[PDB]
Amino acid sequence: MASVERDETREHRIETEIIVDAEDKEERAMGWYYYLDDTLEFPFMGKWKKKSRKTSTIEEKTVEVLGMAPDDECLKDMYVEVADIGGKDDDVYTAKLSDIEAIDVDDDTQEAIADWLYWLARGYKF
Repeated sequence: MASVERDETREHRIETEIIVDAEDKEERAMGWYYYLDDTLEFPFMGKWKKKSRKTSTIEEKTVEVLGMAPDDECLKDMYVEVADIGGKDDDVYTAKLSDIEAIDVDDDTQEAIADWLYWLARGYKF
């Protein structure tokens, strides 16, 4: 996985709150989805730091997130519906939460995002 063990707090939260109810990949995705859906104070502004060019280039884009994607999407990865403030401001796309950096959100929203970024660095468990 990755040695990103910043402190055991997040390992504990993952195992005993985020995915405690899970068993297999679909249920682990639902565990993450339900925790984030309950925690994130969407709609909020964020930067979509789109991973690009197959070189980990970051094509940043400034967006307003509207909410998490449907559970049918959230079975496959964590995703959010977003409106491109710098390209539409009147239409909506979908982005990976893994490629989003929220702006001026609450601590609990930032916490869920940070917690997910450790799981991203880990190379996942679903």
